Amino acid sequence: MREVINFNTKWAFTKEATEVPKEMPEKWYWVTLPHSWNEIDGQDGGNDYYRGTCYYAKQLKKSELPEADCYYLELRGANASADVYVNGKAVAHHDGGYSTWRVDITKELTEEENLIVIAVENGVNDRVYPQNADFTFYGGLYRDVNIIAVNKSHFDLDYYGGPGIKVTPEIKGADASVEVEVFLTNAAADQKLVYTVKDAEGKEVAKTETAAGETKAVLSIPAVHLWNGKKDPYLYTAEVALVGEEAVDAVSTRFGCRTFEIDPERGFILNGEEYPLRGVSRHQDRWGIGNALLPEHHREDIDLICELGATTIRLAHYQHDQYFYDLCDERGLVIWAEIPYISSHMPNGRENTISQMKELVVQNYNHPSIVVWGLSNEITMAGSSDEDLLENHRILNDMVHEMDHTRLTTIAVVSMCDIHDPYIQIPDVISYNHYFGWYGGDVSMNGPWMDNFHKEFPNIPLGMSEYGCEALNWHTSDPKQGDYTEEYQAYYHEEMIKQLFTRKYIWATHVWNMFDFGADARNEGGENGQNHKGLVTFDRKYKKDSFYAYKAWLSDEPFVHLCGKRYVDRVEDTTKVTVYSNLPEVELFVNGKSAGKLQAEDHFFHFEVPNVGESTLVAVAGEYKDESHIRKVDTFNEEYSLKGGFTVIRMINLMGAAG
Amino acid sequence: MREVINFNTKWAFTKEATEVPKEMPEKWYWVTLPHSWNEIDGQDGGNDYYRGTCYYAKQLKKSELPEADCYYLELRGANASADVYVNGKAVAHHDGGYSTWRVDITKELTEEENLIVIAVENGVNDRVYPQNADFTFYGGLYRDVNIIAVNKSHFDLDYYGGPGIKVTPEIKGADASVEVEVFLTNAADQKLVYTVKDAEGKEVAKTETAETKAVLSIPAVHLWNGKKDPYLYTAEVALVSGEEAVDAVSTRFGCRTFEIDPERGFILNGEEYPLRGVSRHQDRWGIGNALLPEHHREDIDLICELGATTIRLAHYQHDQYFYDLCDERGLVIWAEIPYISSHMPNGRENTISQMKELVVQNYNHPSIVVWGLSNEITMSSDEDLLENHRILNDMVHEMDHTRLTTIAVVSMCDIHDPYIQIPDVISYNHYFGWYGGDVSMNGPWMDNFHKEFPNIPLGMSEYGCEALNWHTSDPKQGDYTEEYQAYYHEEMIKQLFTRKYIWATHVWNMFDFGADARNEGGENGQNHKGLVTFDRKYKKDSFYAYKAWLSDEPFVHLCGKRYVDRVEDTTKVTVYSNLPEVELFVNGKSAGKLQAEDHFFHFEVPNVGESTLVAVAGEYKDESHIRKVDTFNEEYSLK
Ligand SMILES: O=C(O)[C@H]1O[C@@H](N2CCN(C3=Nc4ccccc4Sc4ccccc43)CC2)[C@H](O)[C@@H](O)[C@@H]1O
Ligand SMILES: Cc1cc2nc3c(=O)[nH]c(=O)nc-3n(C[C@H](O)[C@H](O)[C@H](O)COP(=O)(O)O)c2cc1C
Ligand SMILES: Cc1cc2nc3c(=O)[nH]c(=O)nc-3n(C[C@H](O)[C@H](O)[C@H](O)COP(=O)(O)O)c2cc1C
Ligand SMILES: O=C(O)[C@H]1O[C@@H](O)[C@H](O)[C@@H](O)[C@@H]1O
Repeated sequence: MREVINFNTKWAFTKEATEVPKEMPEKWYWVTLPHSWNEIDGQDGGNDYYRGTCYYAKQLKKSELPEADCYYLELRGANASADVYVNGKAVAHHDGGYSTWRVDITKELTEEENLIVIAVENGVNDRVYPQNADFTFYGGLYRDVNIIAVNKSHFDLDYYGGPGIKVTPEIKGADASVEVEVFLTNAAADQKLVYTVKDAEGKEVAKTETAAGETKAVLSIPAVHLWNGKKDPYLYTAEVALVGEEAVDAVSTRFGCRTFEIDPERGFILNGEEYPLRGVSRHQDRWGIGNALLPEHHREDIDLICELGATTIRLAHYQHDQYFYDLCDERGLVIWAEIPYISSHMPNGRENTISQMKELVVQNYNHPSIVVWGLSNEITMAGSSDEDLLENHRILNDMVHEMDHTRLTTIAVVSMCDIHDPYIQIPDVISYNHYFGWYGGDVSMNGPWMDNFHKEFPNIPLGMSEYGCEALNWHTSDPKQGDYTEEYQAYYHEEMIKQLFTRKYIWATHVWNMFDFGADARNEGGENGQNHKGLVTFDRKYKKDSFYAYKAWLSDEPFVHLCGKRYVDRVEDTTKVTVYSNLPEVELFVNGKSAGKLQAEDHFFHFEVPNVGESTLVAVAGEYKDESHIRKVDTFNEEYSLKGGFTVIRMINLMGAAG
Repeated sequence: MREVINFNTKWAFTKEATEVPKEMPEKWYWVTLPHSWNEIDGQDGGNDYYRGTCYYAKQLKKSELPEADCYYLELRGANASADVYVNGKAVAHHDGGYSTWRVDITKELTEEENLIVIAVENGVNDRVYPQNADFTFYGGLYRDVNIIAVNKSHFDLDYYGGPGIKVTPEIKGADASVEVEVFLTNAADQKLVYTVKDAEGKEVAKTETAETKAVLSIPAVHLWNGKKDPYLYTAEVALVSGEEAVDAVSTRFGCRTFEIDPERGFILNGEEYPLRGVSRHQDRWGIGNALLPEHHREDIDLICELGATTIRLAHYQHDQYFYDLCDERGLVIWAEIPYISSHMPNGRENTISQMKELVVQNYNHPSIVVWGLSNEITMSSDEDLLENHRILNDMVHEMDHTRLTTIAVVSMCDIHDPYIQIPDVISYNHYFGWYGGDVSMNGPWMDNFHKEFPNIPLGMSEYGCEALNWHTSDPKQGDYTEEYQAYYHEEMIKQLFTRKYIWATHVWNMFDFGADARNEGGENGQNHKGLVTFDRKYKKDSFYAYKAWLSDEPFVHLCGKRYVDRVEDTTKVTVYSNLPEVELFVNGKSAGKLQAEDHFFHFEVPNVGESTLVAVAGEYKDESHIRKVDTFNEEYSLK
């Protein structure tokens, strides 16, 4: 007899208030959640996006409410910190705007029209992470806000926004012994607890029944369909109801049965067999709506990834939407979750890291797609690992292991960090963020580098948590580093794939980023307030040529992509044309005539054709084909040009990305 | 070298200010135009949507500006009254938020950091229409705001938001003598090079004066013949100084003739062309009236699919883009002003301004043929109301001789009212079949009027029925069910579409719209009389009743797909289709064939268990599901 009520519409908002209003405002701005006040100023550049305290005000009419014993206000996203006032009385406080938190307000609903006021703030302080990072801290209620109506004896809702249900299976041969642990609040020894494990087809495959004191119960599943990533993302269902002789409450959750390990030589191991983890990472925002994403947005993001064919996603730099974690469990994607413990180590940040990390594990413990909790991201950029930074990581690592005996801890190390740093020895596995080819250096430096680490620390699994190159609608026939051309980004990734995908000991690679994201301090390229290191544009409307270099290596969709379709005007008399394909052979036709056939085991077909007038190029591979257009010109079209040993200007735009 | 610059991004907004800010606000709410502050409170009901004065703030960087001689700030839609400040100084005011207006601000860009403040107001007063109507008065800058850079010597930018170019084609049998009038400002020893092109851009005429008139002839006229052929010539004129040009206005136009016969109905280019269509408001669910081009495209696409020949763009001037879309798709359009419901004696001044704006700005659209003056203004007549309407009629007739004037009468209005005799044609708003009476009443009523006033072309400007997610087997006026809305519209077509003397019909409404004062049907703040839902996501069954009569697109639709649980042992199945014969299959077995001239195929079927129905009209099919139950599923009823 549990009920969740949406509470997203009719929310008065303002950034001008300097106090909680005693009466419901009348001349405030009307917003419906998800919402953020940085959806515009947090994507245009300048590092100017307003950061302060803003207020949401809405009225919870006691009448338009189902009759229950306890009423909880559920918030799933309040970046960064929030206070919840009811009838002008402070009722709750939370820090870190990426985790679910709730509050009991039954005793505070005295009047008929109770005024709920929520003050949100995304300002600066030494207490709450993130404070120094390369992504806009969109402020506001950018996720759902609910009201939960349950009985006085309900599954705990007051523990770090947890689900009140813990499911940890154990695979013994071809069977599984699933331990389901539920948590209660104000229970009675009388009422029973009925555990139920249902099939993916809603078929009851087992069941138990204990007492209010027996919050643990080991069910058994014979002939378990194991969760096997994309091969077979099977999912079971666990339901536990608190029964007098009728259900007074009931939590539920899906889970998956699988075993994994991260061999330092064989890479990722999924359910016994080798399962190379090669994928991307994504930020939780979209152009125009900040992070006020809708379920469709989560669905479109993960759909482009499944098309590209990634086997893993790095959901940095914080906790992501529950619906997206559920989508990964559905599609069988192996997932990396972490916390905003990024960049500089704030000694006063301890209290927050434990809380957020606690929230990340309690809330996402049942997702079979998660396998690693990240403790930090480039946390040594400020200085080096003094005692505090080291003790801070030890606490989180020990804490994570204490609550989860099924997953491994990891960290993402900044490029400059020496491999002998003390804190690289705390987590179970580690990964590096290397931009050889886009920051100082050459793309060829990545392969040897990863090798050098593997030599000094062969039993510490090494991975690539980050690597990428910027690319906009600039083009050139002479690709270089710093021209921001789509062409160069294709090369950079071409060689990156050849080096990383052929090294089995790199447990996971994660392109940075799948999509361009918002970072209001970035003044790079022609478009400011944006990081253009993605394979797909911020509006998710254009797939860059690099998108298809990865599809050729990870996708079963037979295809043929002619690169550089936006580079029509070309001055050279013999121009280079690149075709991507997961097919053995490709033939390119310039103006109907055949320019020759090409084989490329690396899937990177590099042709050369004559640049004569307006030509219509066509690339065939079996029954699959693609077409592009070129045109000979006298001089280079300036519409294509955007005009560590970086140039002065480039380095300034990069230095500005701090503040 | 005229340059138009978009200026809709980064706009500081607030509803709390009571004075023009001296500096750029730092804590206001960011918005990008199109925008309106009544996007939520104006579609939720309770008539509570905030109406007052709100402020927009945005800086104009002098450096970041293609610089010539003059800079005009152009507003394409500020509902309703607005004031424009530049650096704290007042520069222009406007009343009526549905027409374009501009203001030269060149002399006011003294600093490099020019602060623009536009105060928009949608309050209550006795001077500006609309004030009483069944649609929300969305406030704010819900249309584009541009910066026009022109030479000192430019085409008129200061005459009621007009284009400075007037195209009046005259058809001399099989040739055309298209008059082209241009209007200048701070001009001069300067020439005018007129040019007329066709659809492919091939010059069909040219001349050169020094002399703002010019009659150009295009032989072998390709007439704008509605949907059959909406041909469109484009006219260009450039102000020449020696060998270069300093400004150039253009406009697409169409050559055509038409007549509204009190007997033969509407006549286009010589032969009858029955105008049977709908009307559309300029709002969508969730965004108020801050419409994007895509939203205009999607609106016209949905009506084209329906196959209507005319739309009543009520109750005000619409966006220039939607008018342009009508010109391309060959639709005949009825435009009008927000002179609706109640006659404000002090509102006459606004009706003249708004009416002047509607004609000057939309004179070149070949899609428009009638200019509306009022809508249900008699909710009896008085000399003031009569003198106001006479004033507009004469003004409209003196400004544009090529079109006819009209009005929309409330159904209660006595036919012998003196006001019905002022305009050229008239139309009545009749809701026989929703607001009382029987739907069968419309036929006789239209007959009666045409008997007394046979010389006055009579049409139906409005008619409709409300329908939501409610369903029944016993459709009755007042259930708000999709079934009765289909029954109503079925009988209305049989009555209206068969009477040629009705010069035009306008289904009310094509889409659901925002009417914050409404509180009925189960979804408040809306009128659900549309054929398509407010979000334009669901075409109601009644949508397909019209598609059967107006669209040549072969199709077959099964009515009642969302009324699955039924109690009867024998159920009625309705199928619309513009095809001659339709066979209905219940769980594979054929229940018979049916032919229907009126495109309304009414079958009878046994309701036994979970039955799957299939409608076949040759190669086109439609699918539906039903199942027999014991009691009426009360989730269908507006209990
Ligand atoms: O750079 C990215 O685009 C992404 O990759 C990672 N960065 C994080 C920050 N740092 C940056 N590098 C360099 C490189 C060379 C010289 C100086 C710097 S200083 C700097 C200043 C502002 C912004 C970024 C940097 C390392 C790589 C982050 O993990 C991820 O958050 C970010 O989005
Ligand atoms: C995945 C997981 C979920 C848990 N959920 C709850 C819960 O919802 N309610 C609860 O009272 N305890 C829950 N616990 C138990 C706590 O981890 C622990 O027993 C204790 O409540 C925490 O103490 P502390 O956080 O104050 O140090 C959960 C434990 C785990 C591992
Ligand atoms: C459709 C149309 C557009 C017109 N546009 C202009 C114009 O842009 N500039 C102008 O000076 N006159 C224009 N005129 C002419 C005026 O209507 C008319 O000749 C006279 O200037 C009216 O002056 P008034 O504003 O004092 O009534 C236009 C006329 C019509 C019919
Ligand atoms: O009454 C109705 O439903 C409609 O009919 C007309 O009288 C009104 O002009 C229109 O605004 C209403 O929406």
